[PDB]
Amino acid sequence: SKKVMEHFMNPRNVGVIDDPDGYGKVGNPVCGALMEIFIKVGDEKIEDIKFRTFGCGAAIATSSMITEMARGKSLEEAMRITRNDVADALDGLPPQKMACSNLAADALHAAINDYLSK
Amino acid sequence: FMNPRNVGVIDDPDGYGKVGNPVCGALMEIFIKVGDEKIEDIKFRTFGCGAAIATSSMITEMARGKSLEEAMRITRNDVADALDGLPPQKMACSNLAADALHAAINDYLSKK
Ligand code: FES
Repeated sequence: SKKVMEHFMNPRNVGVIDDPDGYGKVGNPVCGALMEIFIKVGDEKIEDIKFRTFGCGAAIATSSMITEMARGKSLEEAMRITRNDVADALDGLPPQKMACSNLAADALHAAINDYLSK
Repeated sequence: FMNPRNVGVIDDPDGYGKVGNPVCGALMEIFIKVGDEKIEDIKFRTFGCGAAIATSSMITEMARGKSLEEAMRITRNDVADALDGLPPQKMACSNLAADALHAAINDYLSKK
């Protein structure tokens, strides 16, 4: 796919935030991967966001798209971003386990929840 | 040393093979250029795991410079000493390379 390949080749928001407002980490040995999302929160919105993957990189395209979508959104709006709406925003995705498909959205939700704990 | 060998893409390849890991979703693609009925150049591209990548690096290195006939005979078994006790989850990852190599050779053979 031109667009999915764009996100695999040139992923948006890869990295770490050193003092993050919220941090989520999820992984699953069936998917061969762990991933982390870091958020900074300003006002009531996602002011900055970064992700990184460890292991298999098959979740990179979805993670890049989800993080772009979450940037600038209210926490409440970002909590509503799902794999299914990221899937539509990539115009689908190749065959994979649903658990593997959900990693990025699950890490994003974890990071938001982490912030809320504070 | 640490960088896997033969990584990349070939534009307008003589043969192209792609196979997928249906679990994590990663793809393995192999590109071949053939001169004198030998594999003159070969590259792989994947976003998969270390087992996918390490195997692909070995299989593509083995295929380089070989006749198409010889390359078609390369199996995961030819690098089994480097893959001892690999966990069951990773077996499919290690089979991508040889499967994609065979696809690429067959792709070339279908165009003449
Ligand atoms: S290629 Fe994804 S876990 Fe091996």
